[PDB]
Amino acid sequence: ASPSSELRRALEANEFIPYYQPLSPGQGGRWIGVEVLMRWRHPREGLIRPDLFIPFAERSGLIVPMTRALMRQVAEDLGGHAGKLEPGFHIGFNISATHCHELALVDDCRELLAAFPPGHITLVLELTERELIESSEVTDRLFDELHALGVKIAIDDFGTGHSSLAYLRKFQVDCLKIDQSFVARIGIDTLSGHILDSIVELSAKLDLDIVAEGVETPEQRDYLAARGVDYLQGYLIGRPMPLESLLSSLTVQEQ
Repeated sequence: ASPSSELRRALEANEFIPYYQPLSPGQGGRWIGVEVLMRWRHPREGLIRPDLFIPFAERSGLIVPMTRALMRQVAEDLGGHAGKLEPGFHIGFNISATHCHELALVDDCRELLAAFPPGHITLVLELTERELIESSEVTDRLFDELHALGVKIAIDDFGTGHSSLAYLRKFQVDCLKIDQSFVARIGIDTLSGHILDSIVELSAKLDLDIVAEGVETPEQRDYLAARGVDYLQGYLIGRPMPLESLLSSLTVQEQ
């Protein structure tokens, strides 16, 4: 048995499915976007979450075709339902380091955007700080071309001092993620609060949007809103859901 060939078989069989996790405004109201998460609907094992297979897919060299198929599925799922998405609706993907080392990502982005009316959605790609520090002329050109399409870049796993500020400024990143681990310690740990404030401070300095992850309680939501955090996701807003469930909820909010 070859794990690599099994991943290829699964991709051919359309077993990698988009799940959609809603994003809510910090101050509440109708969803302003979704973050797309790749699940494996395995016929024997059931539904497998991406942390259990994406790292291996990256090692195998298959992550880019998998992400491409995901982006194509999203276009087919949502391109016909623009009337249920308020103009400017965010669609987010986690992009692998290898995908950032190639210019094909620009074509992949252009294609997804063409499935919606012009300007109707905002595509958001989520990267790590490593992709900015370990950058080349290819990176410069990629981000430039993505930005000209109207694509936004969100960064996780970043430092908040002057060193990190230089990278974020050079590449004109658009958003910062607050990791769930910080959100979970709201009201429990003073240091975590100080870290969270440092992230908010860096965002203010560079005029970045902030997305907070793992928002599970009204306390957490209110704490984050008080600091002007733009977007929230987590159990309080909703778990990642299949298309059928997303369309049902969007129909309701369209009210």
